[PDB]
Amino acid sequence: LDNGLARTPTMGWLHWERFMCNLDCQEEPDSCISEKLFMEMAELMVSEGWKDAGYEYLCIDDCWMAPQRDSEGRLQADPQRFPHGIRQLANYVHSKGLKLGIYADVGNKTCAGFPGSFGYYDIDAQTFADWGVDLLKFDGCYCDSLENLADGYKHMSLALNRTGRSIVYSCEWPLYMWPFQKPNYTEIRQYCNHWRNFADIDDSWKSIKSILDWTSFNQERIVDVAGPGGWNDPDMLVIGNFGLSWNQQVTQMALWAIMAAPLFMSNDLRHISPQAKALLQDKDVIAINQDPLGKQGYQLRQGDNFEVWERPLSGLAWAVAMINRQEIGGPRSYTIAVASLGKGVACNPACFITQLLPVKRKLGFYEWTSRLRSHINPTGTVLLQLENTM
Amino acid sequence: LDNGLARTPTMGWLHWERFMCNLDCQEEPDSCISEKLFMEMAELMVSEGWKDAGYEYLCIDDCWMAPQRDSEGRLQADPQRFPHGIRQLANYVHSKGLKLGIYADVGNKTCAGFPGSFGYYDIDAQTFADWGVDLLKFDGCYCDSLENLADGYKHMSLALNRTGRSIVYSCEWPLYMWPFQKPNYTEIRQYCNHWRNFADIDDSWKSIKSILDWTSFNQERIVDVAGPGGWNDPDMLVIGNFGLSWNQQVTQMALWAIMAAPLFMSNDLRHISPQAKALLQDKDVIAINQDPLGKQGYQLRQGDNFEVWERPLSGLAWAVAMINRQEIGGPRSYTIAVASLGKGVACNPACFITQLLPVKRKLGFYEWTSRLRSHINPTGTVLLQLENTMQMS
Ligand SMILES: *[C@@H]1O[C@H](CO)[C@@H](O[C@@H]2O[C@H](CO)[C@@H](O[C@@H]3O[C@H](CO)[C@@H](O)[C@H](O[C@H]4O[C@H](CO)[C@@H](O)[C@H](O)[C@@H]4O)[C@@H]3O)[C@H](O)[C@H]2NC(C)=O)[C@H](O)[C@H]1NC(C)=O
Ligand SMILES: *[C@@H]1O[C@H](CO)[C@@H](O[C@@H]2O[C@H](CO)[C@@H](O)[C@H](O)[C@H]2NC(C)=O)[C@H](O)[C@H]1NC(C)=O
Ligand SMILES: *[C@@H]1O[C@H](CO)[C@@H](O[C@@H]2O[C@H](CO)[C@@H](O)[C@H](O)[C@H]2NC(C)=O)[C@H](O)[C@H]1NC(C)=O
Ligand SMILES: *[C@@H]1O[C@H](CO)[C@@H](O)[C@H](O)[C@H]1NC(C)=O
Ligand SMILES: *[C@@H]1O[C@H](CO)[C@@H](O)[C@H](O)[C@H]1NC(C)=O
Ligand SMILES: *[C@@H]1O[C@H](CO)[C@@H](O)[C@H](O)[C@H]1NC(C)=O
Ligand SMILES: CN1C[C@@H](O)[C@@H](O)[C@H]1CO
Ligand SMILES: CN1C[C@@H](O)[C@@H](O)[C@H]1CO
Repeated sequence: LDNGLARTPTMGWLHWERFMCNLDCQEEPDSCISEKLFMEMAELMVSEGWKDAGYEYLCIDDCWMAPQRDSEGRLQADPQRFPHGIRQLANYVHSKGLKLGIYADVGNKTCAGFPGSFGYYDIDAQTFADWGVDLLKFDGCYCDSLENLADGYKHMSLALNRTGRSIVYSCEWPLYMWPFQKPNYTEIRQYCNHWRNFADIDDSWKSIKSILDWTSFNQERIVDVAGPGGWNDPDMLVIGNFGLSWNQQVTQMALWAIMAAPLFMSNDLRHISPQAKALLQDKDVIAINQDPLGKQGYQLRQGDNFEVWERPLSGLAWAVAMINRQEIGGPRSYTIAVASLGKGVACNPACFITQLLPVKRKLGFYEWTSRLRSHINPTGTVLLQLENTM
Repeated sequence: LDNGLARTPTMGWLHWERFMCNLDCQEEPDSCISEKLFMEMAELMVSEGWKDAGYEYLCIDDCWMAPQRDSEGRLQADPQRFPHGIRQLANYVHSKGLKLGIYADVGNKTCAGFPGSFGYYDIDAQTFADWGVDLLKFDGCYCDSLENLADGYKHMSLALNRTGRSIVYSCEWPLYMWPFQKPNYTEIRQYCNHWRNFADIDDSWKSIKSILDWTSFNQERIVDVAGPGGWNDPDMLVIGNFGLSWNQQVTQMALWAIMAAPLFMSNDLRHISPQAKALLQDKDVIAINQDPLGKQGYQLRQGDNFEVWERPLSGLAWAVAMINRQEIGGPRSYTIAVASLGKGVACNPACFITQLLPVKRKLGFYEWTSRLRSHINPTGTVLLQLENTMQMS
């Protein structure tokens, strides 16, 4: 989408995976989907260094709406859980130097059952723009036809453009198309800043594995379309929650960097370990994810329960990730000729290699004839940056 | 097995899950199956407080043998990887105050392909006894018939008895029967100190879940068989490795305590986080696992992606574990009437409840009519101890 936005993958925070559709503010005031929760997240995004690291978009997902539209047919936030309204919340978020994302649905209802936007694309777009919304995630539930799906996504894209406000447009179009026909990614990229390809992530290593396996299986179809203004979205970062071991969190961070993925944290910023915070705020890994060249990486090799992925970077640099998919035993040795990396260009005549994950370590100079040997933890990933000696 | 051993579930360390059958001591010296590895593991078991916590048996698994037997027809340790032999390794292990476990197979070969014990049961038992072995894990690979499997397990049990040396006998008999017929657990318990029921564990939450689900599915068949001298073995503790989140590690520790399981760590004691160490050395949870009553716990309730397990303890106490099996979202609230716990005995007339996991916190006095409210993390477990009491506050 050539709206001048998302020139690097969007970074921010999205409530869905961690907080879902919790409406019980009587019994659970501190985790229900409310204006107070988003105020607290915004405060911590500023105070705990998230904004400094690049996490900029504070995004509302499903279950913010009142059960019905107002008298004039516009969407409204729930009166009790969002007493001051979305425009006021956006004002507060902007006063912190942050941007506000919101959620809507192309069909007749949101996935959780709140008002859909079908029939209201222009009024809903203008409402969001009036509110000061900076991002829209557009879900695909309750849509009866592929025609309605495509027409709705394109229509909302154009309506957002017509409002004249810069609004990042996040689509689930491909995901809801795939069961029936193959998405045309050129068209999607024409209309969307990023797009969900695969099933919702949850707080599990199984989820990570299946997202990675789907991405690598379909990479011939999705890798080359990505670039500044339009990214593949493998869904939220779940680092800092409950289901991932340290090495699985490392794997998610490293490979979301390799895949030039939007980095939407979905966790509790009020209760997050120092270790998870340091991983999510890792300057070198984020810099890889945010590389201005914007070329999505890919799986280079697969075998012996090992995976090698790589991503071309600005200025003749490359990122290389090595995953150990064997879920038994200990750190396993993997070796590869450096001439086999970066299409044979990365280390010709030589490269300096710096390991970034799980720990940062200068590995030294590697000649074009050299072999890179590493030990990779079960379900963990080793992430490396290669700098050609020029 | 009435040999006076394993009156509580055996505690120790077993190399299999973390180190497997790594024979490449040239290119992978730090993880190959060698005598140096076991010497160092013993040193850290003493120095790092594992022995104090109760972990006593340093156990060799598969891939310690030379490719074939000696001239005298006995097993021998691998000349390259165990140059000083099992007798000297056992002497060293005993000098640290520990006991040595070893591995063998009922069939013609070990699962990794080394000499089996069929045809040599008495010589192998006497070999181990001469070496100073204190525990034997007896695998079931390369056995063609239930005839041979059963006869071999019974035979090796009696052969070990014949030596006059106290040797804990760990069997995989039930697990290897399943392809043919359901185990007779009274008979197995007659011959074994503990027995593997289910497929090998690996370093994954999927593995923990499948072991737990199998155990709770089959609990009417196996729970009552367990007791002092004979335990169900749900396989090794994998806390301290790579595949489990903190909450999943808590779940494994809590429920291995609930199940009166043998506690065989399989990790690298040289590279283990302080948090995993504190969990594995948790005095109160180990005390639950080691409760002298020796009655195995069970799944009390299941539903809405929640599980409630409980274990009766000596002196009218109970352990209660609450698992959140929903793998999305945040901590979920669960409430239960205390009268539904401990068969209605735990909190009659009252109980004092102490949470032990994920953190230790006294919750207070709960009267028989009261309700317990808790919040449980996704894939985590809340472990509680209920102490029956006649006091009210
Ligand atoms: C070879 O097999 C035989 C049996 O097939 C086995 O003999 C058994 O040994 C056990 C353990 O020593 C005996 O049980 C003990 O019996 C005495 C006398 O009746 C009791 O005082 C003992 O009580 C103590 O230990 C108990 C735990 O076992 C505690 O519950 C108790 O509080 C006491 O501390 C204990 O019950 C058993 O009587 C014999 N059985 C027979 C038939 O002789 C022998 O040990 C085996 N040998 C080897 C090397 O495995
Ligand atoms: C509406 O769409 C137009 C055209 O697709 C966008 O115009 C582009 O804006 C970028 C940066 O602002 C320029 O580099 C391109 O050259 C522009 N293209 C054209 C054809 O003018 C415009 O940004 C969109 N407006 C909104 C509010 O989304
Ligand atoms: C996928 O969609 C794109 C855009 O809708 C199609 O590309 C257009 O093709 C027409 C020819 O019919 C050209 O006039 C346009 O210039 C193209 N646009 C772009 C941006 O390339 C493309 O044909 C579609 N692919 C398939 C297989 O249907
Ligand atoms: C919404 O519902 C109406 C009537 O039930 C139907 O005609 C229309 O196609 C629906 N829209 C979508 C996007 O499913
Ligand atoms: C071991 O191999 C011999 C030789 O073929 C065979 O006769 C015997 O039955 C085997 N034993 C077992 C337990 O499989
Ligand atoms: C199981 O084996 C034991 C030992 O022979 C015997 O006492 C018991 O009756 C057997 N049970 C069945 C069901 O055969
Ligand atoms: C099912 N949708 C897609 C998922 O990403 C959330 O946005 C949820 C909201 O209902
Ligand atoms: C497959 N066996 C059973 C498992 O517990 C190990 O002992 C392994 C040795 O080869």
